[PDB]
Amino acid sequence: MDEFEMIKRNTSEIISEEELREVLKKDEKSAHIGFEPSGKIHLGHYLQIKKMIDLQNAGFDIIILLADLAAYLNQKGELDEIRKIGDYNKKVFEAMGLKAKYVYGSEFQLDKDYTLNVYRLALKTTLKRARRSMELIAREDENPKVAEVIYPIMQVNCAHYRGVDVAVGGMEQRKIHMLARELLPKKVVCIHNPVLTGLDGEGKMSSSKGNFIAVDDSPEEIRAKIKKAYCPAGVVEGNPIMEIAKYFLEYPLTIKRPEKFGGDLTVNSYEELESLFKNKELHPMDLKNAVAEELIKILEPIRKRLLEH
Amino acid sequence: MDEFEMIKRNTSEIISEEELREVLKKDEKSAHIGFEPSGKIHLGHYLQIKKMIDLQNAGFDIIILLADLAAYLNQKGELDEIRKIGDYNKKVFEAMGLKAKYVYGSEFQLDKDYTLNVYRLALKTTLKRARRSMELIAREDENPKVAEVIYPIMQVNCAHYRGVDVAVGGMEQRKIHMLARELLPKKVVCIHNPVLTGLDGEGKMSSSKGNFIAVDDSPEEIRAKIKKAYCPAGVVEGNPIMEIAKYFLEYPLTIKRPEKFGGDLTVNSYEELESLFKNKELHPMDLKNAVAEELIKILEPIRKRLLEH
Ligand SMILES: N[C@@H](Cc1ccc(O)c([N+](=O)[O-])c1)C(=O)O
Ligand SMILES: N[C@@H](Cc1ccc(O)c([N+](=O)[O-])c1)C(=O)O
Ligand SMILES: N[C@@H](Cc1ccc(O)c([N+](=O)[O-])c1)C(=O)O
Ligand SMILES: N[C@@H](Cc1ccc(O)c([N+](=O)[O-])c1)C(=O)O
Ligand code: NA
Ligand code: NA
Repeated sequence: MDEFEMIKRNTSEIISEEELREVLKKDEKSAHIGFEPSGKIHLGHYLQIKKMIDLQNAGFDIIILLADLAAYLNQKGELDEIRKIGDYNKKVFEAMGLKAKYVYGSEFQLDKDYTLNVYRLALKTTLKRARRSMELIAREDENPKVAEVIYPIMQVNCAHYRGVDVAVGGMEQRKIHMLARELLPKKVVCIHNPVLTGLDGEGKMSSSKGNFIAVDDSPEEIRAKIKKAYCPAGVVEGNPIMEIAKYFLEYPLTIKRPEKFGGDLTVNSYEELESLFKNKELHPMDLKNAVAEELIKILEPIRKRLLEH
Repeated sequence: MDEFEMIKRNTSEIISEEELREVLKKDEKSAHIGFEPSGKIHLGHYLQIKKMIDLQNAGFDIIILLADLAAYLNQKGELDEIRKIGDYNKKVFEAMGLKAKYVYGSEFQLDKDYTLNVYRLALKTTLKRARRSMELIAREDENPKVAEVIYPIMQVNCAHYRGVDVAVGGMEQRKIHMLARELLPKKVVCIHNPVLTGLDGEGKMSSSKGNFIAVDDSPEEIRAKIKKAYCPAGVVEGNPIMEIAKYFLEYPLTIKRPEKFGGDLTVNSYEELESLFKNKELHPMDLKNAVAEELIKILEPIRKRLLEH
């Protein structure tokens, strides 16, 4: 498995693979991702940091944008407070093993030249396109604000300004990224990670929807959250427990079961697990028990690093 | 006629008169108006500069904003070119006798603190409200751009930033001004001048609609434009020729007519003229002849100052 395939693994899309293959030849290459600071850092965050670690192992310099000004425009509070939560998020990412450079958006996003470019992009971006780009990002608002349409052109300008080769984010970012690839002279390679389903199966996992596992959740909390989670027998689509098994667990995987239910079961790949589960040969409760215990072990070093502060 | 009434004369509205009366007591008081730079300076501009001269005579320090960055956001071209047209407009205003300070918007509107405040106002302003505020300003665009909704919050921030006591503009600005009075801690007094009708009577006089008299138009050009203008007998509403008589001409006014049509006629006020014209006692052609010749004399010193450059 070469560098390209390592980077591609468990992504939803790469825009475009040919452009990524051209970047991979350079000696010096940079990848960045931005996060609105979040009170809790959850598995959706972790999936993305894992992808940044993969890029780092492929020779990329990693930059983590603590997107304080974007969060401000998206109604997350005052800059002062947002920045404090950003510093906490930095500590969590560091505890995940990421070695990276961290920058706050407002360190450069209020520069005269940055702003001037935002206004030039504003002349090229329709209101309809900007609003469409924000459908999966913008905070719920019955009376959408002008800030909502500044946000995307701010993010477009960010990759242009910083000179990054690769931008990474969840699929919720893909319309902003395709706007950037249309408007900017240098085309940035975009790597989009899948959006995890919330534990109740009803929407996407989100810090604001209370449907997440946080990386520093206690073992008991993780067991309770998974016990209650949506997980229909034979159903993989939209099944948060199967997503966790696909994106976080190490294989071959031994699923412990009582002898009266088949005894311990060893699966060599996620695809094998998927066949077992689809064939109703693996019961949700045993899948849940394995996913909970393996996820606890995966998160343990992160939780422990945060606990010793 | 005191300072308040001099300022009020020929305005459409003052928001509010009580606030203006409080400003008038101060020793130091400032009034400003902004103009997107315009290739031609027309009677609509002149009406407003006349109002700035009235404020100047009432003890106000006058600032003329050459609104280069606003014009840029409203699709009037590149900043470089817009700024050149701004310097020409300054020369025209000076030729009208205005003594004032001139500032380009971009001298301060790209400051970090200015921008930060724009983004704070963006959080408080709905997209619907911003678009409504721009209905009579925004350049025609079948696909409205994000720039269109940045523009008004930029203008709101301008009066707040510069610390002006009074903002002056045409009635087309009134929704932006009422947004500013809602969002800003210090309430700015707003003085709105009437919108002149275009010469063909079909819309408002505009530099982009080719329906204007420019202050530096030749006498022959002024005569031809007025000869062709909408001017129905007995109709005052929407009659550009009667508007010119109301807002630019000095009274008492002697209207020369052939003896076979009544001979020379002297009117002591615009209201007298209005009664004559409504009663079909003054024919459009004689009104036009008088308005053309008196307007030529009014504009003559401006045209001559510009010609001797
Ligand atoms: N849109 C990202 C945050 C973000 C990512 C990348 C960026 O460049 C910026 N930005 O520029 O402000 C912001 C999120 O949903 O969390
Ligand atoms: N359509 C989603 C977009 C969204 C998802 C998750 C979120 O955390 C936020 N948000 O609050 O910024 C917004 C919503 O209902 O809001
Ligand atoms: N809206 C004005 C121009 C303008 C007036 C006042 C202002 O403060 C600003 N501005 O801030 O950019 C711009 C026009 O239609 O010509
Ligand atoms: N509703 C008017 C608003 C407007 C009037 C005059 C103008 O010069 C401009 N303009 O081009 O900026 C715009 C229009 O049809 O455009
Ligand atoms: Na090398
Ligand atoms: Na005094």
